Amino acid sequence: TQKPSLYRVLILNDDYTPMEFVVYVLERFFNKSREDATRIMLHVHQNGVGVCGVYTYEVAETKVAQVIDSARRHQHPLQCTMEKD
Ligand SMILES: [Mg+2]
Repeated sequence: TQKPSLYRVLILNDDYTPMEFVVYVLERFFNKSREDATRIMLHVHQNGVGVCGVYTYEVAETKVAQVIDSARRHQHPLQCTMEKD
């Protein structure tokens, strides 16, 4: 049997990226509702890290890349990474 092997995408808190931009990232790249995006945004602000979604490895890599691309082009240092789920 092929067991599941999925990967969670994380964002890390920083003191520079605006809250509104994080909500945007979550809505756009992780299909979060405004409320759910706000929820995750606040969790990351308070606790340092949060889960954006869980995907197959290649899809997780794609989302991490899209977030970093978007963040840097918007002049924000937002860190996005992935880990085995
Ligand atoms: Mg697990």
